[PDB]
Amino acid sequence: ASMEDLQAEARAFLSEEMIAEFKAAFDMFDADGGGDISYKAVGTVFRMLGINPSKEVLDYLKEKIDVDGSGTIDFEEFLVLMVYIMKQDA
Repeated sequence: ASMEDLQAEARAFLSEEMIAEFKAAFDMFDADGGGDISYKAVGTVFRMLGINPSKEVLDYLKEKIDVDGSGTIDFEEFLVLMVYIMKQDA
């Protein structure tokens, strides 16, 4: 599904500790320093946390989030992306 479907469900698909875990990588990559990181930054969050996305997801996330984003990607979108991976991954 698209971000529109995944946005609310994402936080429910994962456990609270997963959300808290991912927040660590988001916090360091916060480019605006407020709730917003770079689009490629979230893609890198995967690597640093041992998550391996498909080659298409890397570019996918950037453009999909860019439509709703304002030059950056929100914490929600960053969280949603993880979930999108967890679905395709294994």
